[PDB]
Amino acid sequence: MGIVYEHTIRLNKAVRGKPSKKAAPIAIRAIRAQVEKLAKVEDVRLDPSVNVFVWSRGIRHVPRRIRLEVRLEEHKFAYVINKDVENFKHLTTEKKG
RNA sequence: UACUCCGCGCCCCGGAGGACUGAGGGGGAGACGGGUUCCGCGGCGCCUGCAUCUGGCCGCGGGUGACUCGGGCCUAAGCGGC
Ligand SMILES: [Mg+2]
Ligand SMILES: [Mg+2]
Ligand SMILES: [Mg+2]
Ligand SMILES: [Mg+2]
Ligand SMILES: [Mg+2]
Ligand SMILES: [Mg+2]
Ligand code: NA
Repeated sequence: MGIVYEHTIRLNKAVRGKPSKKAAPIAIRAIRAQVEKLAKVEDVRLDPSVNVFVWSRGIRHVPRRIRLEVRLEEHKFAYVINKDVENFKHLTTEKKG
């Protein structure tokens, strides 16, 4: 039926309080949990594009913000895609389909 | 110093990303010692102080070619015989 979400996650907020030597894997787990909360599902599959974006600065200094693209797919699962944006000014959740 | 995503599973394999050993090497080869640990196929009963679909583990088959490389010859420090 084509239900697609658009959302941004603050990655620097999700690694507050954790050692910097494990920033990127912690960010991956935070992305998965937040997506499960947003899509009301339990099976989240991340595209390697978001993985590349998350690791683009090494293991310590993750990018500050990321804009995601969630498309829902009695066996429902969410597929997440990275969307590249020029700026995050005045960007909020959009619900399409 | 260290893993992550997807196929597929933190540990096997593949692709993509991120790192490390840093030419007195966690590289490439020999002497001594070990003695089949080497290779292919199959497997997880034991072991692989977590797991295992992995393995120097278990089963079945294979594998080392010299006129020119080394030993066999010479003699050293020595040893033996007379
Ligand atoms: Mg270095
Ligand atoms: Mg050799
Ligand atoms: Mg072998
Ligand atoms: Mg054996
Ligand atoms: Mg010769
Ligand atoms: Mg000869
Ligand atoms: Na690689």
